[PDB]
Amino acid sequence: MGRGSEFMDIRALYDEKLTTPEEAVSSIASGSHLSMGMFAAEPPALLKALADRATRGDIGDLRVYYMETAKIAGDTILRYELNNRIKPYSMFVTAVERALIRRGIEDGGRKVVNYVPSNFHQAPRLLAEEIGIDTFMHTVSPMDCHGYFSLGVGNDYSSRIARSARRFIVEVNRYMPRVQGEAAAIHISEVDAIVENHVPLIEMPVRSAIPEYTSISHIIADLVPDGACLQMGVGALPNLVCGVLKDRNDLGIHTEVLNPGLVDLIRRGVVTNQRKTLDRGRSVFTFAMGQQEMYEYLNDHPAIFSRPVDYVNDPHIIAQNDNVVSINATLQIDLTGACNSEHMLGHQYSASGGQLDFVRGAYASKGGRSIIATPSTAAKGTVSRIIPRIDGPVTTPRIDTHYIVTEFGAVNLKGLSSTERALRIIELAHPDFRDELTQAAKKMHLI
Repeated sequence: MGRGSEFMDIRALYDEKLTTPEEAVSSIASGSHLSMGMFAAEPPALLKALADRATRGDIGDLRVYYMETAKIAGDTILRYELNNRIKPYSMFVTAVERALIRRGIEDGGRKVVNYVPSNFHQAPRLLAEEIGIDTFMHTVSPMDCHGYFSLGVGNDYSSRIARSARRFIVEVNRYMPRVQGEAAAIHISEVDAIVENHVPLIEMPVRSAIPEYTSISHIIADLVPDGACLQMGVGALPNLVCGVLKDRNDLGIHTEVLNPGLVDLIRRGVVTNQRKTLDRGRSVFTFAMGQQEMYEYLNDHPAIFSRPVDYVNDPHIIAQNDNVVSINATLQIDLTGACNSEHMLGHQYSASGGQLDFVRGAYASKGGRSIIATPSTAAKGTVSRIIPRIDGPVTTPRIDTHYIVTEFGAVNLKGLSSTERALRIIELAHPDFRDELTQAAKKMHLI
């Protein structure tokens, strides 16, 4: 008691704010803007109750602005049949949005995903200022004895929008790890409502590796210098690269997404972060995806530190650490060195540039390298992933590409002419396609 008593009585605050999912979402207004955490921080009990509210016809024209979708939202508020009531304003297209978009196309070209072109690293400002969010919902770790929850596997734009939204509703889950980070700790006085739902976090499914990943993982590993400061994506290929780096020492992490491969390097003592200029001694990420083993390991880990995406994905921030290595996958590379990492839904849905922040930052890092990698073929070797020209907006502009890698080798494109690029890229294609690519290159007057 005494001054600040409102702040201090946390058990009383908790009891005032604790409620059911149904009541927590009952006050969200038709016509308003809502956002939520990324991937595993999408709150399932709240989203189910919100979807049920829409099914009953008790809310309409609700815009949901979000990124990095999980099945959690995918099977509740974003279900196709609710699309006239809960309007997806996706700032990032994933498999969930592609399934919606395809369904809309079949239904006479119905527009069902309202795509919001945006720079990933600008998402917090975009959401808080340009767009405006009225309600924010996020899964959190349990309240500690000082009255704080943690955003856990999230930081991204969530740490800002949790404060800028008029109403912040949390879903307490003991399976959510308690994570240290910039603005990752949320005091109970900053929360408007609480529901409790203790269930395992959603997992990124573990994908079977393809044979090509073995050579690629070794080519990539040989380009990782001593003291490297790593960023990588998710999937079997990144995990394999981390596997080859198991014998290294004094590596750092400053990554968009924290994944199981990177966390394994932390566990093994490979990653020390002692050579980083920023956040020395700590692994930095803006959100985390993985499986239960990883999520449990993150709990109360003192050498892991989440940061908001406008810091993590700022190329100027990224480049202040020496020997940055950025490792990104792509789906296609063309003979000019442009890369395309998105599945084809036509031209209407362009890249977020989240990977491109690290292509840029890595090249600017002193001793840094950006690596973009792909198997040279798909579909049982019948389709080339090296193609003459990418049609539609590319993910990595050819002026930005640094290193590219296939199972046949690596090449640094910086400073090479179109002709020099085409000749070198053709040699990274599978031999079955080199003749066809050479002819196309000639017809295009690239060579």
